Amino acid sequence: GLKKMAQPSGCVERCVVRVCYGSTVLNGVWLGDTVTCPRHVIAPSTTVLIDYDHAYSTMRLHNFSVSHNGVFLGVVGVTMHGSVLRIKVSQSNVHTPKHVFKTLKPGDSFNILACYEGIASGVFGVNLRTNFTIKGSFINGACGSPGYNVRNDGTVEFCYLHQIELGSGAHVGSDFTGSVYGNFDDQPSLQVESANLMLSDNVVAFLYAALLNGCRWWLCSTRVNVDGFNEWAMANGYTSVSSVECYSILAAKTGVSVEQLLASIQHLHFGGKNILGYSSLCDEFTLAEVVKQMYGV
Amino acid sequence: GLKKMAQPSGCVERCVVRVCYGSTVLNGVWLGDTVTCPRHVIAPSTTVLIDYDHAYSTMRLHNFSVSHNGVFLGVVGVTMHGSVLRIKVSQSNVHTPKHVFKTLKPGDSFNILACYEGIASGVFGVNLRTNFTIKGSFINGACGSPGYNVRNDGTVEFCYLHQIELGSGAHVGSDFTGSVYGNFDDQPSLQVESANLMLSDNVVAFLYAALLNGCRWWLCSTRVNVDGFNEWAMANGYTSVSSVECYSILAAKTGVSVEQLLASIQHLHEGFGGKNILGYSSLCDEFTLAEVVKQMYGV
Repeated sequence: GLKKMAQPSGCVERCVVRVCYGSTVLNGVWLGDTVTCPRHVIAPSTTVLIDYDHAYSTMRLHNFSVSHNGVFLGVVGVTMHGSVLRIKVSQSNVHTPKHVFKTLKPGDSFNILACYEGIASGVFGVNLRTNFTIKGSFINGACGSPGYNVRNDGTVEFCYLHQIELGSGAHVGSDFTGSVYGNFDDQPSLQVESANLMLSDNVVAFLYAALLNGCRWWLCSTRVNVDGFNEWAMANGYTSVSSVECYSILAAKTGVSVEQLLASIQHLHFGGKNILGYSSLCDEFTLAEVVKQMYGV
Repeated sequence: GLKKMAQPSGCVERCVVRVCYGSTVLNGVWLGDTVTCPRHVIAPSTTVLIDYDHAYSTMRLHNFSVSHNGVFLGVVGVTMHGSVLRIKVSQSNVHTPKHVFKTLKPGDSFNILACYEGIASGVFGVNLRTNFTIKGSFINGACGSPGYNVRNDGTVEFCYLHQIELGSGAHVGSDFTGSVYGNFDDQPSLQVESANLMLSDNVVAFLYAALLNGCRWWLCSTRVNVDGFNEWAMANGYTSVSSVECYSILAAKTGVSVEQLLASIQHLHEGFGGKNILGYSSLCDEFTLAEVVKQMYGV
């Protein structure tokens, strides 16, 4: 059984705040005595290109309002780091979880807490694509919604702050240092993202899941080695496969080598059959997710 | 755009507890000074039929252990109600949210917080299907994982407690009164759920979402009224359509009538061959009208 799930959101909900500057309102993340939010909150209302350095230079602290559940935090100072602001406030969040900041790589799964006016409304799992966008669900006001993972030891990894929706509908965010994933511009524009590749690592994980449920009509008897597959992958819109040793767990139970699944990917690249609900190959689930969702390991 | 989401889980996480009886461990929900959990926790280890009335009469309170995040709670009394136990503990949960209990009906969406040994590990949205089962992701230890909805005023509706997995993989739970959805037995058996029907109300919502995303290659100009569609649905694995006026927000915007979508379902009932609608290769009944409206417009 494979279902996209999110990790529980309680520890992150207690960090979401409402950040307002003049009339513009979005979400921020309150950790210790710092609130991080997208710098879009200080943009002027215009249709011309936004000059954020000038906006930052004309900033007044008294124009900020930062609140958590209707209680207002005193703003002490603000600095700009790439596409985000770090707002120092005069009160520390007593519910700050143990945490680190982590920069995602394409193929990484994480969780989104979708927020509006500082209040969480939904939580869902997503995967960072090779073009550094995600397929979320966001409407107006979701800017600043955080992305996170929770480690085994309880440590929250803060990895994403929602920034913008592209004309394609794909979603763009930054990490907490202010670097925009994919280096997209954090303001309205005509930018078009490059085409996504199929995440071969995730396809392999998904095929192991089907094997563990007796679904094996698609299993190729022959093998391709990694160097052969990676040549085919370049010419057919797939990423290179990372390693074979990681799948040794799943290679045990099945007991199927990665090279047999690489061969199956070439053949399946269903007429009109089906794999675990899907009619084409799925790159939504990582190796870790499959292992955690099937064995709790 | 359409993404299956869960509502935030924080207020429910603070109610999840670990319930142990002898060697058996599962999850419970702690509200006020009461813990509700599946009565499976007091079942003897055996392979023959469980007589829960006998298990209850021989139950002793000192065999229970109940904890929240490792802090153990004292057990004061226990009563049995259908397939759940109500365990009175000697302190109240100071983080009990405002809440009610509500029994789901087929077609209702809700949220599952999947828990193991009293600790939440995942959260996801689900629909109660017409055969009174859900398609979750549970492994060993998920018994007692709660289902919930959060009303607009912040009230939590507690509606589901995970009970058992059928041999087909289908998942079965009870409400907090102990009534098992679909009246399945709450112990290992050979029972099989009835055939799933496509939730027609959800398919209509999904087709409105497609139209709002500019996907209309499939749209029929023919019209089928509600009575005719419900007769067709009987013969073709679909539920009746409940009403048409609830969709008027989307009908005005698109601007396509529900009766045109009913005709479209009949036209698309077998595959799309081999086109897609919002990425799907067959009709999707995963999303409710409320979800489409809330995800598209925030309403």
